[PDB]
Amino acid sequence: EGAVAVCVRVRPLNSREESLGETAQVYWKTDNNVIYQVDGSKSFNFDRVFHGNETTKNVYEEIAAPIIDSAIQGYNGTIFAYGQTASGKTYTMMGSEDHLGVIPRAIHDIFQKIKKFPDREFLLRVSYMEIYNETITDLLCGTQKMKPLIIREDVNRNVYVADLTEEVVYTSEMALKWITKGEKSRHYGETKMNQRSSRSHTIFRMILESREKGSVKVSHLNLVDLAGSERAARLKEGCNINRSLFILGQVIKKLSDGQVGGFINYRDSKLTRILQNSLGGNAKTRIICTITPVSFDETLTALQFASTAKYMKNTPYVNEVS
Ligand SMILES: Nc1ncnc2c1ncn2[C@@H]1O[C@H](COP(=O)(O)OP(=O)(O)O)[C@@H](O)[C@H]1O
Ligand SMILES: O=S(=O)(O)CCN1CCN(CCS(=O)(=O)O)CC1
Ligand SMILES: [Mg+2]
Repeated sequence: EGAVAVCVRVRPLNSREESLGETAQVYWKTDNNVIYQVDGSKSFNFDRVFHGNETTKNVYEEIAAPIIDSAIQGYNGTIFAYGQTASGKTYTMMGSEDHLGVIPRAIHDIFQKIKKFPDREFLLRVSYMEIYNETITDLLCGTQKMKPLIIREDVNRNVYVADLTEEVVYTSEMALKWITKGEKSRHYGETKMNQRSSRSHTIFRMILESREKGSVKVSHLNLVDLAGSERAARLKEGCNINRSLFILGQVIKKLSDGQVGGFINYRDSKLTRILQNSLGGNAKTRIICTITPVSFDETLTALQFASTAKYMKNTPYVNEVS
């Protein structure tokens, strides 16, 4: 099966002598596929832990590529980047020209792999949205900022954002051109109140469709870069909670504990309503939890959340429509 898999990626150290003069502290270490704390008794087991030396390419090839292949076969696939601000989420998901992230790699990979299937026909379209302060803005637009999450897909009642721009692309060059714009149009935002980046979620989605030479395979591939988890989580004001991150973890815990039907509060947040099907539904989900050794509380929180997600159960299948 392996419908749900979790891994951890550790941000490399720019040192071992540095900041707090002659040193800050390293609270975590990873050996084989376990991550334990320096001087403490907490340890965590994951079926894969990438160390500071391993490259985004390797993370992509081991984790993401199988999801892409599955997407091409008609399976819904979702991938999240979760972790503290500055732990490597965007580096892993978007990256640079020197070190392409998972999103651009997936695009290049998809266009190269559909060619290995001449008998069938391919239809691809992309979307790019941002979720901030409960409000959903379209990143390939002209100005209706806030859209609603409707349900009218009476074919299992699938969720969707009230007609958000969906652009048809034939080349990876065009796909990436939309990303670039979306990235840019992220700052005609910024000074509504900034570093809004570390406080918002972004979802890049690609809908794939295919047929031979009567039934059409249809799959949704969501690629998620979440908000900083330092604001994820009994308490008074001693931090600053992000509603979505909190509801995300709350929904994950319940699923891992055995709850279903309606004991799962997907509706208490936009994030969890939108990505509802990815949390215990009809998709292959993977979570990449980025961590930084020099952090203790934040790393601990993310590890607990990553650990809990290992036990989530999804039931994926091919989606062919008559
Ligand atoms: N695995 C890595 N290898 C080299 N540099 C990294 C790695 N992960 C993160 N960085 C660098 O660390 C800094 C933190 O980046 P970032 O991805 O923006 O954090 P986050 O998106 O989670 O808030 C960036 O300058 C980034 O290029
Ligand atoms: O700031 S964050 O966007 O991260 C999360 C806050 N936001 C509050 C409003 N709800 C949805 C209500 S409903 O639309 O389902 O009625 C989603 C989450
Ligand atoms: Mg970021």
